[PDB]
Amino acid sequence: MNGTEGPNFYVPFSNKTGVVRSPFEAPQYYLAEPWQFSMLAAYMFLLIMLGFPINFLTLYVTVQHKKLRTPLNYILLNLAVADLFMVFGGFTTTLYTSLHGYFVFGPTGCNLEGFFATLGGEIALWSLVVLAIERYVVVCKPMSNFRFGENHAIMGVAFTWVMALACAAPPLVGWSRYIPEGMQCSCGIDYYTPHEETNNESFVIYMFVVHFIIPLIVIFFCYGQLVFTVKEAAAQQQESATTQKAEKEVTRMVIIMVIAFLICWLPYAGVAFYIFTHQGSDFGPIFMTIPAFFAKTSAVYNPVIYIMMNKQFRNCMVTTLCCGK
Amino acid sequence: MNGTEGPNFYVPFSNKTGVVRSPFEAPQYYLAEPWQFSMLAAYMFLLIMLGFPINFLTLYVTVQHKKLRTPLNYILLNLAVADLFMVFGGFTTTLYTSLHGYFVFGPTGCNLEGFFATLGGEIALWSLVVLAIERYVVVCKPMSNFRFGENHAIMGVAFTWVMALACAAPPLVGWSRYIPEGMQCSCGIDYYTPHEETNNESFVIYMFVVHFIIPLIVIFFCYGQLVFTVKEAAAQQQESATTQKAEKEVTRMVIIMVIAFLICWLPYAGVAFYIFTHQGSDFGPIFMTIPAFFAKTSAVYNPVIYIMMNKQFRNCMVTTLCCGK
Repeated sequence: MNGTEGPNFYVPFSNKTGVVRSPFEAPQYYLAEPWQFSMLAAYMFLLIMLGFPINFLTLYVTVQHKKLRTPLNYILLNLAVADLFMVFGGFTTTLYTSLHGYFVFGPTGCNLEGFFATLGGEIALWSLVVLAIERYVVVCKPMSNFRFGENHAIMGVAFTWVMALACAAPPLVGWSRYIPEGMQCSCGIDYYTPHEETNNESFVIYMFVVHFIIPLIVIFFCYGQLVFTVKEAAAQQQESATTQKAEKEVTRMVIIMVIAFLICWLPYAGVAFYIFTHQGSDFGPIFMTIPAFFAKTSAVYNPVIYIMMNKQFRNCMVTTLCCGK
Repeated sequence: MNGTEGPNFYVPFSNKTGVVRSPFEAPQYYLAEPWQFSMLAAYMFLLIMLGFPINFLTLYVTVQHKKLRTPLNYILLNLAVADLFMVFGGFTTTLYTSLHGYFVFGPTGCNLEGFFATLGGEIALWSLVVLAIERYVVVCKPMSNFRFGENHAIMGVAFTWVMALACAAPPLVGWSRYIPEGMQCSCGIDYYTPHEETNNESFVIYMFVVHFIIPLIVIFFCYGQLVFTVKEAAAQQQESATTQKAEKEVTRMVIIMVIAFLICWLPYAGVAFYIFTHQGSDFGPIFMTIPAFFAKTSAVYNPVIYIMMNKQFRNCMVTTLCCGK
């Protein structure tokens, strides 16, 4: 056959060889050599360290600074909160799996793995819509006295949260499940089999048609309505105003932001298409594993772009660095 | 017997078991389980990342800043140079060894490993003497118009360099050798055997009695002559002068610096004593391996203490961070 099947695992290699044994108990050096295995482990601790201290620093900075209550501060504060939950309940069990080659917890650890991965991805993707609509408002001006505060901004964060605890949880109860992908070292969603028992096919369609292309195209047509008035050909300040210069700053920032997110997240499910619709001829392990694990660096590069161009936020950073001036 | 012997390796485990085979070709999961092995690999990439970018940043900072030509800038610039050479020609082959369990290069890679380890340690240890004598001069005042510049400071860096290329090189030619220690994953100097063929015993004595205790006690008696006039019980500025306040700043900094170096480097050869003089009863693997690899974090925490208290150097850092102001 064109792979290998199990009740909680799918090795992407033919069991006609007669070597596939218990993967959640045994290591899996016979699917792939241990050199790229240890490479992936090191590449995970990479993001663990590069996340933790900058995250805690940005948390304490925005905790101390009662000067910036523009809602983007709130957005990248609660994104940082979700990323704290991610780095605690996320990469540590993946690194233990890459340490031993399997969840010693068994499917319990695999269920713990995806409990924050797709959740964090969902927050990081849908949160950029809430600011996109804001930028469109400040550019097109349907109102005159409108601005976002304690009764226009936190509602969008609650939107992202209530979809986060409605898009990440449903596989936990049996409408979907978790199955190891990649080198069978990362638990996600199946594309290898229909598996009508847990109702995955309708679940996979319900996930893709709701969460992937629709907010994507709302973002693209917000960008399809953000090339006329304010110009990407930047020369210097004072196009219209100084707060509008800050608008232009955040505009170019979010353009490069969503472009980086595109470059990251395109092949992640671009290969899942080929695995889902077209199964039966054959497929490759490097064909799928590499582009999916390209995208595990997503939230870690969200604070640094906020350091890149935001001027006075960087002033807050460099002031409260030594906690002096 | 009380261990296991070879022509280029010494497994710290009895070969009466009848399992010791080629270590430089085979992995060594049968000496110790692979969990702490992968732990050590991750703990190496830890220091690799935590070294590289801060090192390049400090290099370019001191390259741009023609404002601070006080010699401590030169000292921690050329220490950073030696650390660039270290992180290039050092931890990468150790991480490859921890990736595969052995030098694929064979003894060539093991010889490449120690070519910068003891060299970097020698520079980091002896360089702190050159500033210690300086602080003692500024505290005791034998002269009146004396200060360190382009003809008093670089001579000390040349001292450290000419001992660096006289203390690290001699094992390369046959007066000593390199042999894997720890989990047999780190090449250093033997304490398990006399091995009179390559003349190690006289070499080990010549190393310890010259490089370890003598500069150590010169440092301690410089500290034995640095508790009377300027006081560690600090209250605020203006004890004598503002440049003398900078002297007090660097004084407390170097006190904590050498104390941290003491805490790091004490057991590293404190266990080598027990292995060298007392061999024949038995010894433990955790007895030696843990305290030696505690000390592999030495140079990486040298820039951050320079960030800790140095005020205007930190001003140079935060100014040239964005390359503006």
